[PDB]
Amino acid sequence: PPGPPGPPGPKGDPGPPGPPGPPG
Amino acid sequence: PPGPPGPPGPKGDPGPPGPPGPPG
Amino acid sequence: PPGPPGPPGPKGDPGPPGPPGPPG
Repeated sequence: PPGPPGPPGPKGDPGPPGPPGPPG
Repeated sequence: PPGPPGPPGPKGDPGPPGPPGPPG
Repeated sequence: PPGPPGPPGPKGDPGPPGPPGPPG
């Protein structure tokens, strides 16, 4: 029989920078 | 006999966008 | 003989939240 599925892959990168702060 | 575990899975998605920046 | 290697593992988890955006 084929072996078990391998381990979970590496977690993704940190997400994009957030939006600019609100306008004064 | 059973085969060995498969390779590591693919890489994950980028994380969520970050928070809005500080007020000016 | 031992069977074929298993499939690739699950896709990795999403990364963490990104950093704060620029000052408003």
